[PDB]
Amino acid sequence: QYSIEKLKKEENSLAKDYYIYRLLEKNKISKKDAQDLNSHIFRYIGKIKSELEKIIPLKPYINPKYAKCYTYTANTILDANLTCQSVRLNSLVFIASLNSKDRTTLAQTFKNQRPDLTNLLLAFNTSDPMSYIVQKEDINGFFKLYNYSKKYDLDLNTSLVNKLPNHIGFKDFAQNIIIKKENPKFRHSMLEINPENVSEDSAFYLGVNALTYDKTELAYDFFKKAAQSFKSQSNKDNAIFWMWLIKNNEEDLKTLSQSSSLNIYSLYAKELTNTPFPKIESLNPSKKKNNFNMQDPFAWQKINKQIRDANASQLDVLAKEFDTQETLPIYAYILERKNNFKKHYFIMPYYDNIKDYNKTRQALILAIARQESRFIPTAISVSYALGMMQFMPFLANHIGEKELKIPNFDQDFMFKPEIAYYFGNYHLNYLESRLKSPLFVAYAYNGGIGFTNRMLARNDMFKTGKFEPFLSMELVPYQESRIYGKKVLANYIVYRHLLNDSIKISDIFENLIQN
Ligand SMILES: CC(=O)N[C@H]1[C@H]([C@H](O)[C@H](O)CN)OC(C(=O)O)=C[C@@H]1O
Repeated sequence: QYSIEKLKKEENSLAKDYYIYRLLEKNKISKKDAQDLNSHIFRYIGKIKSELEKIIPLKPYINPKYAKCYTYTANTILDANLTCQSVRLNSLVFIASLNSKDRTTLAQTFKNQRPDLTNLLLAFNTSDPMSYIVQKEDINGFFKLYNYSKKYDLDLNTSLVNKLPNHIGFKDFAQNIIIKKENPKFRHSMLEINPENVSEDSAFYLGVNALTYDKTELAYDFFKKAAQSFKSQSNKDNAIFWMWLIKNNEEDLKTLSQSSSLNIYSLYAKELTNTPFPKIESLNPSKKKNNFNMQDPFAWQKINKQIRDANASQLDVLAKEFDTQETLPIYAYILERKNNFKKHYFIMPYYDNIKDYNKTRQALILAIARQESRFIPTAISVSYALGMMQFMPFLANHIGEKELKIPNFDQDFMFKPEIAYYFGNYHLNYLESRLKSPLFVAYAYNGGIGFTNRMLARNDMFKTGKFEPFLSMELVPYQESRIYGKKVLANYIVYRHLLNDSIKISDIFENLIQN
């Protein structure tokens, strides 16, 4: 327990934020303490923000240049000068709140200078503003209306849909309606997007979309364009896997099996082609200890800032300094950045705490820890998940106090490897018992067993099918969980291998198909 005066002498960081949040939820931050505190918050988003605002609410902020513009309402906007009228018409809710005659008057005012406003003003004089905006092919208006309400759904012709990808909002638009299975008329219309007009994630998601309609030839073209444009090798591998699954061109599978990225797609391709398992680095530092305190979360924030802001000369001196058994997690963290992510590091720190579990469970624990924290004992996420296993504080207190009844339990115990591993094994036992597959366990570990059960109970998710289970893995409705599951599954395959408990990744996929 650090007092608010001690914390103010620490660097702004997620760890300092976390401890400020702890004072706040304990009601130990007075109104006078809170005055200068917004400057002490590394990330003023989310629960620390709403908690601090129960003490000192911010009424801010309106730009003093446009202050007079917000003293008007729908009833008096025709009294406002021209600049205030245009300012207030940035909000589609404001536009919707006007009456028809005023929208018509304002539409005439702006048809010259701001035809975008005119189109929206007149769209809202109809029973379907989206249909009006689609007929004008007003791309900016289309996305403002989509952001205003997802409920609009409408068929879009070839000319219109091929103009949508040029807008910054298109990637999130397409991802959202495809992985949530919403706006079917939008989704069906995006079959007509020319692959030349999209790239990267947008092209990949349009390939997934094409597969849901069994347009395999259009899907192949989208995935090929994604493969040729993706920046990261991992994503490119994902896209090449789909090219192979659709057309079985064995040069695609060959490229996938030779990839430098270690992921489930390249692992699967290696297995399908009798290609040997990729080389895993071996890290056995001869030195045993140094000065660094692996239980000080402020020291980790400190050194993590340095490492992420180093050239090479600094990386090399850091690598040498943390080349000890004690700081093995930081050593492998540095080495991963030093080698520009081209080498594969799969350490097993604090191994005594798990060496007595069966090797399959050890692999799942290690796979989770690697993805969650890179084995940093004092890791703190932006929602204040804690320690190597990144336990959310609520779940950690339920287990620590109500289940395991640990004497004098504080949530900061999660920063201890033996607690993190013990709690992670305990929690994984709960999830494995309900879900079986390590993939599903991964989804529920990251996103809770709530949405996993909801997703598994749908009849279009991880059932049998031409492209299953791979298609379902692309349609997991939360992007974070979708990615997390693929990454943890790869880690799990690797660790089962290093533990001499190898498993064929093809067996993992067979078990995902519920019959
Ligand atoms: C073991 C555990 O705590 N799992 C939790 C997970 C985790 O904390 C996070 O993935 C760390 N990055 O977060 C959430 C969440 O919806 O916030 C749900 C899970 O119950």
